[PDB]
Amino acid sequence: MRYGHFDDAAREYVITTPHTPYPWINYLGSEQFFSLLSHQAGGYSFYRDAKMRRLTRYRYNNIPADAGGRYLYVNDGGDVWTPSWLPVKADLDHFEARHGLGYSRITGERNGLKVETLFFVPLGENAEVQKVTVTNTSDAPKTATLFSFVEFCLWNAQDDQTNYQRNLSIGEVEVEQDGPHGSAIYHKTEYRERRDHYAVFGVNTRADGFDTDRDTFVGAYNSLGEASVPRAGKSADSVASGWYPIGSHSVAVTLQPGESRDLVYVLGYLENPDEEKWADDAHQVVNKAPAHALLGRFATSEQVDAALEALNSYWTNLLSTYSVSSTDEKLDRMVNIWNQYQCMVTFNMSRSASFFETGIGRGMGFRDSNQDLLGFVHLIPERARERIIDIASTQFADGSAYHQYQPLTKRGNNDIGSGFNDDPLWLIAGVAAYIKESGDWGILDEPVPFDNEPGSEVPLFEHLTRSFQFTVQNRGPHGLPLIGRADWNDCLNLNCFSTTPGESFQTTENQAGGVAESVFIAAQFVLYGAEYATLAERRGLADVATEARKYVDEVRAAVLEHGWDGQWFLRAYDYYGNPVGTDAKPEGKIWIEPQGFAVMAGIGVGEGPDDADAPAVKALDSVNEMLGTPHGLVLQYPAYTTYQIELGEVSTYPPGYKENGGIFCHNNPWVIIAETVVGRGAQAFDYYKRITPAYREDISDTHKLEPYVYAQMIAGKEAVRAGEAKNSWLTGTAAWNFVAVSQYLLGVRPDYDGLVVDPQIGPDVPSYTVTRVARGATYEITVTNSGAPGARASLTVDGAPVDGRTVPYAPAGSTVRVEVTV
Amino acid sequence: MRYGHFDDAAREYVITTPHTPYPWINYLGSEQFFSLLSHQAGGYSFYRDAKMRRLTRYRYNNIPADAGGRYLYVNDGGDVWTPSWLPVKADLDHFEARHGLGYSRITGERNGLKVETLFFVPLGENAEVQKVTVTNTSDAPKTATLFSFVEFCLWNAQDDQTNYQRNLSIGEVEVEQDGPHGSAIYHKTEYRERRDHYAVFGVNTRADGFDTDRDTFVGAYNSLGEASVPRAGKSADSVASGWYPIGSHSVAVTLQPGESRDLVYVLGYLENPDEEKWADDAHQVVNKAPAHALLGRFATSEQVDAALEALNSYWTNLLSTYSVSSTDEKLDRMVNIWNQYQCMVTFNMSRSASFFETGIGRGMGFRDSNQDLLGFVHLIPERARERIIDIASTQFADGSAYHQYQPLTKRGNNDIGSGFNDDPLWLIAGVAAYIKESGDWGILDEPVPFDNEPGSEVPLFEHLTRSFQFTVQNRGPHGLPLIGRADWNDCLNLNCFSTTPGESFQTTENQAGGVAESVFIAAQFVLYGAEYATLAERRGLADVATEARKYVDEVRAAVLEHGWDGQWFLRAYDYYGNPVGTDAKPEGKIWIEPQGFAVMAGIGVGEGPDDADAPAVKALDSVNEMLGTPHGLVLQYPAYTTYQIELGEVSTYPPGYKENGGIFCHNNPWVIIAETVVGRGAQAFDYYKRITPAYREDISDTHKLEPYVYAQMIAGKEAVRAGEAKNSWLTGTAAWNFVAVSQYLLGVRPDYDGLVVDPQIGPDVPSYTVTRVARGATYEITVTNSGAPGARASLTVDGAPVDGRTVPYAPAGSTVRVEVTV
Ligand SMILES: OC[C@H]1O[C@@H](O)[C@H](O)[C@@H](O)[C@@H]1O
Ligand SMILES: OC[C@H]1O[C@@H](O)[C@H](O)[C@@H](O)[C@@H]1O
Ligand SMILES: OC[C@H]1NC[C@H](O)[C@@H](O)[C@@H]1O
Ligand SMILES: OC[C@H]1NC[C@H](O)[C@@H](O)[C@@H]1O
Repeated sequence: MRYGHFDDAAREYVITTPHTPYPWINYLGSEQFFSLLSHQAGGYSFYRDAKMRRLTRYRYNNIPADAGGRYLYVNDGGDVWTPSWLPVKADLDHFEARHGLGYSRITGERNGLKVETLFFVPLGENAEVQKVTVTNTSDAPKTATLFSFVEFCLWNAQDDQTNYQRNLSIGEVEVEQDGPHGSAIYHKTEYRERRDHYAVFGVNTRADGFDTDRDTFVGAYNSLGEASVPRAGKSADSVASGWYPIGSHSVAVTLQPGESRDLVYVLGYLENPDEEKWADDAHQVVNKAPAHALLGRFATSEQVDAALEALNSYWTNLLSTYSVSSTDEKLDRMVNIWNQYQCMVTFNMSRSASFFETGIGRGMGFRDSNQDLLGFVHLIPERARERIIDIASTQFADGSAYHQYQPLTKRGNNDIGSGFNDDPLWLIAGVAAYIKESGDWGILDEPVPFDNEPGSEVPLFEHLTRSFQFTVQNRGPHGLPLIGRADWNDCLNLNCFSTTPGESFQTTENQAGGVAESVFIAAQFVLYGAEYATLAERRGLADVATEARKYVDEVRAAVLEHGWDGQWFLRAYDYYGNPVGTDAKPEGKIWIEPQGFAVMAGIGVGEGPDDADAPAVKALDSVNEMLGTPHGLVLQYPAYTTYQIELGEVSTYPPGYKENGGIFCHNNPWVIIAETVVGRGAQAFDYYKRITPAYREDISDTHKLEPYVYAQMIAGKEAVRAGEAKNSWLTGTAAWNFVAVSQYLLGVRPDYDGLVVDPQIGPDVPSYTVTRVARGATYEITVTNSGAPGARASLTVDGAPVDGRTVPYAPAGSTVRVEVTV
Repeated sequence: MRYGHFDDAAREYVITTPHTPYPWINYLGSEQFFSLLSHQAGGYSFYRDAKMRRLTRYRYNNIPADAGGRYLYVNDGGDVWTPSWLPVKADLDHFEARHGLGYSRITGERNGLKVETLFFVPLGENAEVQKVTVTNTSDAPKTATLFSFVEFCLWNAQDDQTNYQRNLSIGEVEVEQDGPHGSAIYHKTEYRERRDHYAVFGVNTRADGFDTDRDTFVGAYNSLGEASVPRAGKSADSVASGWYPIGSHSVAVTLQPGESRDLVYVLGYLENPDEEKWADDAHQVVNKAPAHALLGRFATSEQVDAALEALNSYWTNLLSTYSVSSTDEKLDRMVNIWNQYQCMVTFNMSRSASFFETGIGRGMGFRDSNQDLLGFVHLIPERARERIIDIASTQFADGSAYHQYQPLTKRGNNDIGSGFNDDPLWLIAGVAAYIKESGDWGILDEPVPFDNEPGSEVPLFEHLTRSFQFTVQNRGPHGLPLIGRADWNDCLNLNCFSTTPGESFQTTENQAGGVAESVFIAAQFVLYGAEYATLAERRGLADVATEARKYVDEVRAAVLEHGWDGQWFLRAYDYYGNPVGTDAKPEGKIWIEPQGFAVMAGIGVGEGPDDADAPAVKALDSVNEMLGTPHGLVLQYPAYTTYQIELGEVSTYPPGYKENGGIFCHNNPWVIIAETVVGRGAQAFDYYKRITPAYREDISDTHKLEPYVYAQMIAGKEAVRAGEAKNSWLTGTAAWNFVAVSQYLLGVRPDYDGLVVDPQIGPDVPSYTVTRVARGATYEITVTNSGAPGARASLTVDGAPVDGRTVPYAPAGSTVRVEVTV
């Protein structure tokens, strides 16, 4: 039922068994170098780009899962074991993995020898550091040999897995047994030609021996768990020539009773200017200057400790912007630690690389990285700022955009499709969230190219004009926006009609013509068009702003007139003008996306929570009856049981999975916020709980996946695996639940001209205090909360009552005490 | 060392240990459905296309190599083992694997139970059949449980290994324990949607139980060697929902001493008409009729035995066209069995799918499948006719062509680049060989589209015109052919200048302009331009033929005037117009390709073998001294030790591998042929022996790969791994060495109007007889061969002498007796 427990004071999740339901990972690094690290040391690392600069190899869908990562074989008297458990799977007297913020510790103990490894990526460094502590826990002296192991990737991860006819002949290493700080191995494939970068794997000691060739170290016919070298007790000292390069060092250790030793291993990513690639005039020997420097920065324990403390200080400081103290310690741990930590990861990774996303085809999604901003702008505004410029530079002059860009190059590509008509409006979403947060109006003036074209620069604001005008000029017969390839739901392809197997719905060519419309984009246009009009007003553009609110008006009125089914919002009109998401159809009656997003947009809001005549209220009640489950809200009901050619990808999933009846968690917080907008705090918070890691920890054997982060997808009611998650970690659910909980449930949300304090969470959290730093000042917000249905807040500020729920921004350096009664 | 032996009478290679240096595979099937089967039962199967219809999953670069395939776990009173040895690796009393023609047989014995499995793909079937015979070889009764196992792939092999974020939720199966002939499992992923196909895995008996979920069968934390289910002794009857579908049946047997039992397993690929996909109106249950009909065609051992006998008769028939009886049993087994079998494999596979080619990026290559025709035309000429039509249909109107086509759709693509200028001329090579073989002049009238455009058809001959004109109208400043992206050598990229890492030289954009020319294409053009001339004269195209010979003469003169270095032929002019492959540069002084091919074209051939002044002789002596290793001839010398930006991919390989000083065996037969042209039989035969599998069997530990088929590359003298092969099976070396030995060494080659008999093999083959069927007549050719340098045959035919070396074709039905004196 549980496989570990949170450690709130340490900011760690503690895994107390190797035998979890699935591999459970951490991400190390927050800047430009990243590692996937499972609780069994499986995973890999990459610089900037998981497809293009992957340092170490990892196999998806391996048998068993996650047999492959950073291993340390201990040979004690002929007995070989690994403290990560896998691959050898020797009985351990004690095992524990601690996943922390930017680091993890994995401990195994066997027959009087305890081996603990601290893994992290140091701030400022493109390296993964491991600090090993071997301890004699027996009453007698003890000796052992330790064999380190890492398997290299040949940089291009797609090439590495497919192009052996070339790549088995190109692997190249160097060995440096007597370096300045210890022993090192260089992985230097293709440095001969166009690469200016190599990898290093070294230790802060003169190793007894080494191995660079996988086949020699593992042995023929053997798995990682039977590697010949550790069993033999002595390195072969292999020098790779093609095949499969690895990094491994042997170190002999001797320990008195109770005595320990630290060893420091470093996996690094090094570059040289072209001028300085080589150490020799013949150009055969890599220039090792930067690696000697890197290894010198991690030559001692003290230096590792000092970096782990700077990393802890960096996390303390990131988490100082938004905190809560409440009566619900699960709510608290989510808000203060886990949900913000995940937001940092998604900002960096988008949907690119996890234990489910393979870090090949997906780079940095236009819609996804825009939505990640919403959860990230409060953490490091300046990096959010630059991300906005990078994303907007992949937009086209007509307002549409590349659906994603390649992280190394910042260039758009069509590798997972083009012409998704929801994409343009998300850019407004992210900019609005950024300006509300930081107040940096001058970003609107930043010159930004179209599709990276030298000389095409216009102000960022003009880019938002192109997004807005894209929708206004791409409406169909009902005044709703044309959907194109798909909207937010990638599997709703109304211009597709595909009969050909094995061509991606995402990528396959679309039919010209038709009248296919999205009720979802309409709700999105209403929400974010209003935001754009506001941006325009601030810029003194009264002509532009006026026209804009008119269009918003026309589209709102189109949603009530032509997008309302009777008890919920319509989903779409197909190519031929048929309604999708109507009670008139047998399957796919109600789809969740327009319900939450329409009501978020104020569409169909009546007199209050108990205004039973109001579309918003009918919509949400229907969401509740027809879509709700103990695990969250399923995307549509009922799921499709046969292929519907005119809807594209959606009906191709078996019922209850992904977009065909799955709980697609990213869209539940839309419903959450909808319910707070309508004044049903209690129900809003209920939905929050159903999908939130801290609340699902007690059902770990059912969720299966990491119990400390949101997943993309939980199997829905119509699936035999109801409650089982897939695709953990990399989901917009993280940014969107942070919004929901922080800004609409706890109620604290930056606006243009003040801080909105508008609790709506219902009776299960009767008091809390939020600490929010906003525009240089600190708001202490003490909330006493009846939870009464429909009841909203009154504020007194610094001893004096104020009107409404917006506290105008105090000057930098202030502390403002706001007293809240709901 | 050796790890087995040839069995000529059985036409098998006999592997006597599991512990080979590398997995050794056979190919099953010769029609539309194929299996890669290793001596450990490893590999996978596909229908028509390895990328788009892969039935079963295989992991390239697994640890260990080749742990996944068709396994049969035996649980004998709790002991679990596999007769394939992998994956359980339990100690076997006896092991043997026999690779034969379209079948293999693998036998494993442990603790009084012998388990023999016969694998093949039957004629006219899309299925892999296994016949399993279990024998009690002990002196006491036995009870054992047999668990079969295969792991499905989700059809699209690329999506399977990269698109988990979708595909983990789409896997579906149906289980039929009580079918008409036994138990069956249906793998039907995506049948719900666009696929009209599904796989079956069945046994000819009612199974005790089954399994369809991989995780349940294998167990958490377990590899395939530690599978839980067989260890537990009973199936878990698991029914997959997503994740990893498998096919598995359990069958308990009880055997008295010396008793045996047969079991027939079938892995079938089935299709239904769209109107007939579903058993039920609700469209939920697959229509099983064709799967029931398939299982019924293999419900008995008798039915298997008959099919295997028909497969034998089919091969005996294929091999009845060319054979030799000589004093060299190594030569004979290559000419009679192995090289012809290989030629059928290359005709079918091109270069897409092997244990090195991943069946992903590569489909059927234009140059590749054209050149394969040279060694396949005599086997099944009607299939070569169709193949020529399929190829020519991927050609553009300007005469240039798509570099390869998708096996499933027959439509060309640029996935591995475009604008390889040697491509167009290979079309003529293929048609010339085919017509010489068959005399089917009518093929030149076949209407053939460009780029498959309906309505674009012109006669085949007209395609050849376009090929010929392409080269005429693409010459540089020396009158030598413009190189384009590359010629035959994919890595000689003169229009490239890439400094961006990670980007394929094959697909990356090229510079317009410069003056880069290829001596190889020049030689190629002289050789095949001449055939083109001949075909135009015979179509009655006098002026065209005259014009064609004029062009050939210019290009021949240009080779001698501008493509000559002094002691060898030049390789090329670079973008700047500088010579490539000259003694004036320090690396890449001499390249093999234009040496073999210019001399085959007759360029610089003098008065005889002893004329030291003929450029052909000098060229070939330079190739001997500079390129010769005891493992074959390296591509160029010295190999490049630094990246040469003007040359492309070539210098990106470490010295001695692939195109940078590897023995690229495909170009070795060109030198073999060349040598026979100058009358140096002994040396030509020497070169043939150096790379030929039967002669390298005695160095199996050095070669490492299959000792019965040619490999693409043998590491060169500048490699640390000198003599170790990579990329076995799929190589043009098969067809080119067949051409060399059958036609130039042994000397029996079809021409347009008679059969040329021109032995040039030197004194190691003093006497031999060739039985050649050509144009429905059998030629019995008896050769007394002095092997004396430059000595050339004279003939008598049916007791009467004739002039020169061409025997006019006798009419169908006759036996012609040719007595040959050299
Ligand atoms: O695309 C196929 C080509 O790839 C190159 O990288 C290899 O060196 C060539 O041997 C091969 O012909
Ligand atoms: O290309 C990415 C898209 O792939 C589809 O196969 C999935 O159903 C979507 O969830 C995903 O957004
Ligand atoms: O289709 C829904 C959803 N699939 C998952 C994708 O990452 C996201 O971009 C998309 O909005
Ligand atoms: O580059 C030489 C050679 N490499 C291997 C390819 O399959 C072939 O088409 C090419 O000619």
